[PDB]
Amino acid sequence: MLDFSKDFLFGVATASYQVEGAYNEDGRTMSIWDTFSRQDGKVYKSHNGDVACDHYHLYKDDVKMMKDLGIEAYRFSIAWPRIFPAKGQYNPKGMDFYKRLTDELLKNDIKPFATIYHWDLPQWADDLGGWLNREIVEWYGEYAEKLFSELGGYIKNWITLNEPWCSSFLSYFIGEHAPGHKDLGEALLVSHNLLLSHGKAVEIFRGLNLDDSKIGITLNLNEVFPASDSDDDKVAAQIADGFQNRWFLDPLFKGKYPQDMVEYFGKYAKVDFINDEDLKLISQKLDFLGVNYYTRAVVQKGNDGLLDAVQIDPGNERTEMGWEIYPESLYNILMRLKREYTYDMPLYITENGAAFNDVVEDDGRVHDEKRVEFLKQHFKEAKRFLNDGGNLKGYFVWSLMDNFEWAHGYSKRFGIVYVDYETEKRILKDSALWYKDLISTRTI
Ligand code: NA
Ligand code: NA
Ligand code: NA
Ligand code: NA
Ligand code: NA
Repeated sequence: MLDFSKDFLFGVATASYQVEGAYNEDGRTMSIWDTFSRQDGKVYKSHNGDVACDHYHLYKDDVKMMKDLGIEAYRFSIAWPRIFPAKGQYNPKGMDFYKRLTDELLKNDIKPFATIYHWDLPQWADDLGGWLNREIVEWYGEYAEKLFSELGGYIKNWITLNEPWCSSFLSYFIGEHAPGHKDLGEALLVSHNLLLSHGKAVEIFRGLNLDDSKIGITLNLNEVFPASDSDDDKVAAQIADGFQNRWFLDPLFKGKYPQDMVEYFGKYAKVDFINDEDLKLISQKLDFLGVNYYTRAVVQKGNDGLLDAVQIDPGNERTEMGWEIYPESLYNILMRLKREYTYDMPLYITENGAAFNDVVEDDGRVHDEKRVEFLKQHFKEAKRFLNDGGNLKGYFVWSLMDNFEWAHGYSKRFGIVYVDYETEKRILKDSALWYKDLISTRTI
């Protein structure tokens, strides 16, 4: 009688640096993204998150907005530089914000899902080597342990890392994200130190045995299609699939890095960080997997260089990111996890959404019908996965509101709520009205 059960969680998501603002208030010190956005050329028009959506000051209005929409769960991240603005120096005023935020959520019947690390590493940590320094495993563990102990009465659903592929390869190999290095060997070691840190938090979390509390991790995943049936393109797709998906899924859920990728990367950089002890910590059992899904890739063999597959344009509709709108890969990825990695474990879609060219018209509305149809198509695939026996527990739309889209600055708008940054006014888009109806009727 219901496409989505009463226990299914309809959510929305944000991240701390993308929405909070108040970047220098109540003891917060700089993160790598404050520093990165101030480096010439790194972020669109030198945008930064000094103010962003001012959610730090406006959080009560934003929670009321979610309650009036009927939101059942809210995924947010916690800013490490607010909690430990210097090494080993705990900041109670930083903790106090997340206590008043989650108190407000709970009092309006919204379930909090807290991301421990969503890319805003403290600058003091990077100055000591950051994710390249194995001692970060201990610093991250101390940070996570403090959150568990202070917020365990408020938060019962924890996500250790958001998209470690971005924090490693996009940040240290491609160089688009903070701190912006371009060195394959560094990206590979960072990938390992991130997973090891995830492992340490899981170890601490299990040792606390918190009542009715769950921990997971969030991965951005895609589906890779070969451009043709040639053997050349088949190998190209295999490498691209290992690069985005299996390099993280395999150590987490099989206790082993994918061997074809270890041998491939080893022709170009050192892979000697791999050892049995570390992979045991990395592959500790989780309560759920969070999936960030946006698009697929169609790839053709390049000129045998390092990760040089040619991106094929198959000629279908795309978002303002240039990302193909291909909702069937949401179902395909969820099913692949069910059959190859996670089996019967609970899954959440922790991000799905789209950037379009939103404008407020003379009637004061944002008629974002392309976003309405995008979300409708993807929620129909979630419904199909559920009807085929998949263990999907909830779905968080990226994002609650327009926000700071990293190297794109404010130029890409992902919200179901429009933000006029000059006034910080919130305007419900037509997609938010559609989502409100979906939550109320649980019908699609
Ligand atoms: Na911010
Ligand atoms: Na800037
Ligand atoms: Na697991
Ligand atoms: Na769970
Ligand atoms: Na499709």
